[PDB]
Amino acid sequence: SNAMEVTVPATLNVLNGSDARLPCTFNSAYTVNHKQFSLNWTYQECNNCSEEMFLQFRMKIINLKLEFQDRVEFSGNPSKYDVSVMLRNVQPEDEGIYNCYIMNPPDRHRGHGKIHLQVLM
Repeated sequence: SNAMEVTVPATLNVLNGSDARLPCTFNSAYTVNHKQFSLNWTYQECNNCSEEMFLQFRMKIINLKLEFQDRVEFSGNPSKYDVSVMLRNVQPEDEGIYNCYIMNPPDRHRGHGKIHLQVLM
């Protein structure tokens, strides 16, 4: 009621070289209008580190192709309240914080999910 519920794993542990699905779903009393829905995914190397946007939904998916190489993919379905992303062939440098920011107009509250991705040997 006082915020948009966003469900993500607080910590996600993935083996080096495997594919990492970053799950993110949300709740809203309004359906998802692709002409107004907003999604931003950002990455940080560390807690205090600058955020780097790497994927957006604005009318459609925009993959910013950050020099992640071409390993980021969208893995969700906005109309089904799923905004997950996929990081293929995870590398040690992918360790860090992944933020999902969600707006579903006319729902007032913005959602925020935060995942700490850790890369195992």
